[PDB]
Amino acid sequence: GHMINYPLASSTWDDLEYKAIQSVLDSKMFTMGEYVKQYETQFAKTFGSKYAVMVSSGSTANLLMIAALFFTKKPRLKKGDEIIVPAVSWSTTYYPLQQYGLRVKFVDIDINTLNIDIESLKEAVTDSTKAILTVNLLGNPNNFDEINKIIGGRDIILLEDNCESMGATFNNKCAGTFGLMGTFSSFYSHHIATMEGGCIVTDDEEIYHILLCIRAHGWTRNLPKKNKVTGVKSDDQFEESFKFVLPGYNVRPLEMSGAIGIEQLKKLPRFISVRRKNAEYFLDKFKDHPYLDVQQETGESSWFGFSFIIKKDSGVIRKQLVENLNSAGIECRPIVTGNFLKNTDVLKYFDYTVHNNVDNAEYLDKNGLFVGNHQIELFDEIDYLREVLK
Amino acid sequence: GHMINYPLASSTWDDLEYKAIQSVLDSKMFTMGEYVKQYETQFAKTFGSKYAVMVSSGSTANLLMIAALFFTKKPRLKKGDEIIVPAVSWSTTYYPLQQYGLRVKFVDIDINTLNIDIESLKEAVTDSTKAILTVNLLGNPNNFDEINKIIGGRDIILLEDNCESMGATFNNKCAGTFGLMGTFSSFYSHHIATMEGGCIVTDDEEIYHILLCIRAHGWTRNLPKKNKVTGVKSDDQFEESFKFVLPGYNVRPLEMSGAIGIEQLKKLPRFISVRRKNAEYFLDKFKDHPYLDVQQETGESSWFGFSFIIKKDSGVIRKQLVENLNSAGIECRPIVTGNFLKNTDVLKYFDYTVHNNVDNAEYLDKNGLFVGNHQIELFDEIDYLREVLK
Ligand SMILES: Cc1ncc(COP(=O)(O)O)c(CNC(CCC(=O)O)C(=O)O)c1O
Ligand SMILES: Cc1ncc(COP(=O)(O)O)c(CNC(CCC(=O)O)C(=O)O)c1O
Ligand SMILES: [Mg+2]
Repeated sequence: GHMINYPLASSTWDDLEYKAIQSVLDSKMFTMGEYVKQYETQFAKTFGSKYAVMVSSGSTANLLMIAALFFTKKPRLKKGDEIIVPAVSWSTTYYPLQQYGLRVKFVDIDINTLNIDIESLKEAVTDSTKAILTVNLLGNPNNFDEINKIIGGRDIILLEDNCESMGATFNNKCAGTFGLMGTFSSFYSHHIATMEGGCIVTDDEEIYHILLCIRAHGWTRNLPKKNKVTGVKSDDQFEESFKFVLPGYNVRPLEMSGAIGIEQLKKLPRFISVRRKNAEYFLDKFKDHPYLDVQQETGESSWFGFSFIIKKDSGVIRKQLVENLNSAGIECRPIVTGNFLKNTDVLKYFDYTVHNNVDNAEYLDKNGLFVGNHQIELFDEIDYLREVLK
Repeated sequence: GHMINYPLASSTWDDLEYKAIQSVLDSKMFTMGEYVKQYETQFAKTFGSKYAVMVSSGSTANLLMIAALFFTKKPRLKKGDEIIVPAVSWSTTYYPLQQYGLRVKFVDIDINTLNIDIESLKEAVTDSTKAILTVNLLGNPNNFDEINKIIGGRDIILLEDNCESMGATFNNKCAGTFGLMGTFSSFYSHHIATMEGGCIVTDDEEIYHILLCIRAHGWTRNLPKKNKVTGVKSDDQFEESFKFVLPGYNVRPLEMSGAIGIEQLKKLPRFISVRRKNAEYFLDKFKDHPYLDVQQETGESSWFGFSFIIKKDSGVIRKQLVENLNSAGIECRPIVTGNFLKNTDVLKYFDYTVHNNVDNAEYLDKNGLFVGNHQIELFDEIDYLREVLK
């Protein structure tokens, strides 16, 4: 089976977005400008954060997020610092840690939530832990309350990779706003899509400043006269426009993406709505499934897609399932990357350690799968899927 | 709101580019794909390189260019390794060196060509030198023949930042193809423009493959069955498609840029021809300027723009010239960034050293200025310029 009728991805666009590109074309201004800024403003508003910075991708968002910590007047991070992460996530969640010389401490996930295992996190955290980098998997937010209990008020930075859970909420607060900084992705087929695109949110003005700076050449052009980076900008452009203060990058997003994001954000409430209705329907259909477990929701998940974990001693073979789905026209993939720890070749480059074991991650790596969720009603696709997975 | 008699920049697009953008819309495939691939083939073919890798910007081309060196089966670079660079260039030429923990050795420029001072280089090179990162300034190529004499068999890697000199040639050879790798930029107002964009060229297959991997998640999806990173790609999709082997990034370009890029390459030759003809005229007008020195051409420059250095013992103050230019409706700027070494703040982060001195760079910093060159005839503009600069 190779004929796909129930795909993982689909378009979130309509006329409005095409018109938006048009507006850009007419403007003949393609470099990051007005729209990006407007986009950022609404973005922060939408999620309930003070600041938001748009970047080229969710991956680059992650990059700047980590980097930023090295540049505070009083650097918040230092080479060799210990950072805790879950064993399951996207590759670019981990790379920047390596690229910045951090010591990475891996923590197993919770088999029901798919998020970091709270119990293990409990023990994993020590006096050496400088930061915790959480990942809201597949739309499901982490239990921040519990996380917070662990920190117990210490000076441990909390960070969030919210690339898969835009719109998710916990305790009424938007996922991605819990940490010092939160990242998002607007890549094709995410809660929203801007072709390629990412964002970083924060309530910290210094960090905010740093970001603006590191996003583009390490210059002061995007900074305000009075800023937390250089204090006060010289009034001499010949000089001013040509000074570099931080070792940054060029990860500016395109104006087009910004203009598109604007249209997309307006639709967000509806997208979340549909996705959630679909999930409700799904949970109901798969409630007592004989050999598959579904993701256990925390707070209000933005249900990026649907995960399945073959029940222990169910004798079910992932391979057949997959075959079966495909033959039926259902597209499927591993749960993200599966157990990240399997990537031995890339790990060679990391300075890392594993807390305890990553048993659950290993199980998932072998018995997990996932099908798409859309901002479109999938009742019928769901009935069929249930039919197939008998 | 403009009111410019002589702009630094201009658009290089016509209906063709707009047409290309339309074509992509219609295709509904916005993520890097066919167009990008077509572009790369055309690109390599155009400059005489075996391979080309399109990236999100010239800046990221640079980044990947440095990074790739650490991933060869037999790593070409390691932390602490010494790399030589000229004192004048864009900030993104430098950051990656810092980001990879290399030991930076700044070398002064030649006040005439504006490129690295060949004589100092000779002196700067030691057995500790691992690589030389050259920069082709403002369209002017370096004298590779001499540099080559300098390397004299030794195992020193030659690199090129060709972001300002697309189209330049030396000894019948295209700038960017001299070093193991070469970087290019297609940002607004370059020789070609794709909104944002970069490219890396190479004749090395292993490097080529490394680049393919790190550009996009450090995965294998863009790698051939038989490739130099993993050797042979599994046939199992649910597995092979989710494997990470190198710590890269997500610096993919948009399918759109590649589409635009395709059209731009065709126009490239004329663009170059027009700029060179402008240069020819400019030179005749300024060749014997009483107080201004012009750029000394090496090989066949692609004349990115027109540089001027106030002659020593002239009694002419830069500040006053700028004022005049400006009141005259003539846009001017510093030569690139000027003396990079003046950037004390950002230097704090570097492991660097300065060979001898950067007197030339310091001179240029206080005495140089730059005016635009375009792919449109500027006869009248040049005349006016000469009039203002009486
Ligand atoms: C946990 C996590 N972090 C970061 C990212 C990435 O953001 P971005 O894609 O804009 O770099 C993703 C999404 N991962 C992917 C991989 C697919 C792809 O980018 O081709 C996604 O955005 O779909 C992710 O799931
Ligand atoms: C030597 C050199 N390296 C790298 C770059 C950068 O390529 P890119 O800009 O696509 O990241 C430039 C151009 N420098 C500038 C600064 C102006 C700007 O980016 O707004 C250019 O793109 O013209 C450069 O001159
Ligand atoms: Mg004319």
